[PDB]
Amino acid sequence: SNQAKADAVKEAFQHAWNGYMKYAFPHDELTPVSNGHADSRNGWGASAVDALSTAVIMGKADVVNAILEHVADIDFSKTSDTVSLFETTIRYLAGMLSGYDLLQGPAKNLVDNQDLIDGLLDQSRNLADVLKFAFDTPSGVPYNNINITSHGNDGATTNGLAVTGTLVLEWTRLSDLTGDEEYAKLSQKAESYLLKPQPSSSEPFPGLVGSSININDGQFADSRVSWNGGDDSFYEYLIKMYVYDPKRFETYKDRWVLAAESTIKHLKSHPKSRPDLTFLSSYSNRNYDLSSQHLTCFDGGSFLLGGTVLDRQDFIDFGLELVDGCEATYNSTLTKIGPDSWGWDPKKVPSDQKEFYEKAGFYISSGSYVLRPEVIESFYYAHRVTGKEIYRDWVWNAFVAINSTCRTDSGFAAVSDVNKANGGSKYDNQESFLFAEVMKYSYLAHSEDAAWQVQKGGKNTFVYNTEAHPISVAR
Ligand SMILES: *[C@@H]1O[C@H](CO)[C@@H](O[C@H]2O[C@H](CO)[C@@H](O[C@@H]3O[C@H](CO[C@H]4O[C@H](CO)[C@@H](O)[C@H](O)[C@@H]4O)[C@@H](O)[C@H](O[C@H]4O[C@H](CO)[C@@H](O)[C@H](O)[C@@H]4O)[C@@H]3O)[C@H](O)[C@H]2NC(C)=O)[C@H](O)[C@H]1NC(C)=O
Ligand SMILES: *[C@@H]1O[C@H](CO)[C@@H](O[C@H]2O[C@H](CO)[C@@H](O)[C@H](O)[C@H]2NC(C)=O)[C@H](O)[C@H]1NC(C)=O
Ligand SMILES: *[C@@H]1O[C@H](CO)[C@@H](O[C@H]2O[C@H](CO)[C@@H](O)[C@H](O)[C@H]2NC(C)=O)[C@H](O)[C@H]1NC(C)=O
Ligand SMILES: O=C1N[C@@H]2[C@@H](O)[C@@H](O)[C@H](O)[C@@H](CO)N2C1=O
Ligand SMILES: [Ca+2]
Repeated sequence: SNQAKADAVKEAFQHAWNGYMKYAFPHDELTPVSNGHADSRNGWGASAVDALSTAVIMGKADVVNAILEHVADIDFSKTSDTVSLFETTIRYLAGMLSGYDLLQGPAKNLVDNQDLIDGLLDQSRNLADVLKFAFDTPSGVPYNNINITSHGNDGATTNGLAVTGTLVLEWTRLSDLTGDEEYAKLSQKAESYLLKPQPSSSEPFPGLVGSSININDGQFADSRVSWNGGDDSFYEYLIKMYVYDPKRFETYKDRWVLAAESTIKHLKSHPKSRPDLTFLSSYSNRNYDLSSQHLTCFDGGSFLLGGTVLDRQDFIDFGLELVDGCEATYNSTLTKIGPDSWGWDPKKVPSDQKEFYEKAGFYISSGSYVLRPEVIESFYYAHRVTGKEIYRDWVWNAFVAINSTCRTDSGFAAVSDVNKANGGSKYDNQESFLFAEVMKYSYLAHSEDAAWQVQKGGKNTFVYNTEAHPISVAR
């Protein structure tokens, strides 16, 4: 049953890994339609590193060894492109760190070469060392777009909320494993400005803050509140840091609880045509933006995690409502895959979507699907927290729809219109998170229990970074 399904996901992973190895390895990614390669992540082999934690969990030794051997020859000091501190941190840094915690722990019997495993930590350190100058600013808020050779930057005056608040988990984990406090100090200092917002007008409601921060003084530059892309990950890490080490980050939890409560009270929103559906809106100076993104669907999972860890049934209940809403965007389309963005503002319903809106509860703003995992991610937590089978089926239904409409001879491709036969047209693009997240959460939902699985209450020994890379908790 679930075993057969678990094997089905491993086949889909193997399928993409074979196509990647066949036409793109060691480049960052496979272009799934032309069977070529691309390097959108500085050329260190993003898809190989992002696939590591998933391969280890799936018990694929051959894949794990091939990746470890490539990690050994990476020179993180050379790249012809500018580097994103955020992208590099959540994929490469967390990816190697995850592999290390996994192979050194619950998966210790999977690989023989202990040198390739220790190399993961060494390379993680080398990577942080080449990037840390990004934090050398007046406030400590880093420049996200840097040139690692000249030490130059974007010239940017502000740094985004998510790009600033989604670094602490992996940089602190690096300090905890190396004994060198420098990494934790830098990221935590940048995070400090987000925990104590100034001006006070940048925090419209308790716990909800603006979307950008001034690099010079660390003050917020706007009061736009949102859980959408650009903001998302900041709130996610608030509660996750608490799970990582409740003794050191109790303060992060308090801030998350404030954010969670204000979100329920002010951002909660129901479509006119479907009062039974719940989505999150955006807020700016008293005005509400009645639209959301596939990216935002990570929210249900956040509420569920904090809910079970804090034993707050109200967060769990709200999280389930967010999960239902996102599930609604998936099962209402022709392909059974949800759109990249949608809206429910009665005054802006497109004429050609009027009837869709009346029955579904929303209209599609962008119908593309770029292999994102947020909806499956939240379905995964819903199942782990409630133990209900329905959420596991929703993961399966989504996986089959992706495998059926996105699959190509070499891998999986992004699609242009989830509300058209076969997804409209295929994009020649396969992001590394296909390996890291879509395949992992889909597999975990049907695989056996293990330390790396999300747990209820205070039993978690691993916490997932925003790219689905399991990191071992502190102590
Ligand atoms: C396509 O997407 C649809 C939208 O997500 C999805 O619809 C359903 O999805 C959920 C299916 O389980 C369903 O949620 C459940 O709703 C139960 C009934 O709700 C009604 O009664 C309650 C009274 O308490 C009212 O408050 C509601 O407004 C509504 O009138 C509810 O009993 C149930 O709660 C139990 O289970 C949860 C955990 O699963 C516990 O936490 C809880 O304590 C209860 O034990 C749960 O909330 C949801 O209502 C429904 N959505 C809508 C709007 O229709 C479709 O299933 C999906 N289609 C396919 C084919 O996949
Ligand atoms: C990062 O900064 C370095 C500076 O060392 C840039 O190096 C290039 O600078 C010029 C750009 O055309 C040319 O002189 C060479 O291409 C090269 N020379 C140096 C100084 O090494 C590099 O282009 C920057 N990275 C990018 C592409 O943004
Ligand atoms: C995902 O898609 C693949 C390919 O369409 C399915 O595997 C197929 O493998 C062969 C063709 O590629 C054939 O044997 C079948 O078309 C099919 N496999 C079976 C079941 O016979 C794969 O089953 C799909 N995954 C799921 C679980 O639906
Ligand atoms: O804006 C984004 N945030 C998410 C990330 O948190 C991660 O899930 C993937 O990089 C990818 C997944 O949808 N990310 C984005 O594009
Ligand atoms: Ca994420």
